[PDB]
Amino acid sequence: PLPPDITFDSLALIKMHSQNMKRILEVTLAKFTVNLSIVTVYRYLTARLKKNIEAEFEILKDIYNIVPLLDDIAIKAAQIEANLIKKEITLDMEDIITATTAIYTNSLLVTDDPKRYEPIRRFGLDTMPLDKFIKEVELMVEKELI
Amino acid sequence: PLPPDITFDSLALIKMHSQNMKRILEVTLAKFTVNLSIVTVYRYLTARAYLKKNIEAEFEILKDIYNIVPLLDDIAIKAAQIEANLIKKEITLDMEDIITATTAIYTNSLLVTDDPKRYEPIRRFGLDTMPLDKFIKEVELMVE
Repeated sequence: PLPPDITFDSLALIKMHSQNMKRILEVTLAKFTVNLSIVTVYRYLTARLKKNIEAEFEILKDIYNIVPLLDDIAIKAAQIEANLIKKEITLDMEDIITATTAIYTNSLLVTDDPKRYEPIRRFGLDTMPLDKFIKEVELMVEKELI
Repeated sequence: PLPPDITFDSLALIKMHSQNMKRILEVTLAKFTVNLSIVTVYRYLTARAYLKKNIEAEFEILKDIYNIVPLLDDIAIKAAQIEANLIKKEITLDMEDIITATTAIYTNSLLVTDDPKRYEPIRRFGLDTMPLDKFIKEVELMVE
């Protein structure tokens, strides 16, 4: 079964807000606590040129638990990335902070590209492909109603 | 001269903590308020962690001498506002640069960097920068 706390990276969050995902997003918000790193929120607001920024942020802050780049997160992220650099791995800032925040909040990281975060698994990170997450949420709903 | 509030980006910070900059550092810490973005601190500590330093202890020191600025909601908002305005005109900078510059604007801090040119597109939003070499020269005068 899916845990209570989950999170998404920017790309997955963008998909969760697509028009054909409206019902699944509604169910997800009703059943889980979504803990988004402020960096994910930032990337969501930029990659997404269409609407209004400050207004969009208020909406996100109202439906999601936005997690700051807390001191403890900055420290752990530096430790994790330093360990990866030695192993010759290329993760950008957004990915490192997103994964570290997920570990800190004990949230399952839902993403379309779990493989990219694989090197962080040994540090306590748990991931799940977005497609599988969606199917599990669908199954949850079906069980509730049938 | 130099304003009351200043900040450094990652490379400038490294240099400010280097051995032959010890004198300049503490004259800076005594005369100005340095507002460092937590993003800059993260980059700095990543290098220190690679060198197997006790970054928890070093962070405590940074906290005691610098005003560490969180990636505040308002900073995230202003940064997104800036990046999308820049993207409108084929201009793109990495996240660290946008947040660092936005934080300097937010705290009314002069951004001291060894590469002022890459921040040029953000000056239109109110950012003021000063090359590191020039900052060092001015502090040296104060050192007397």
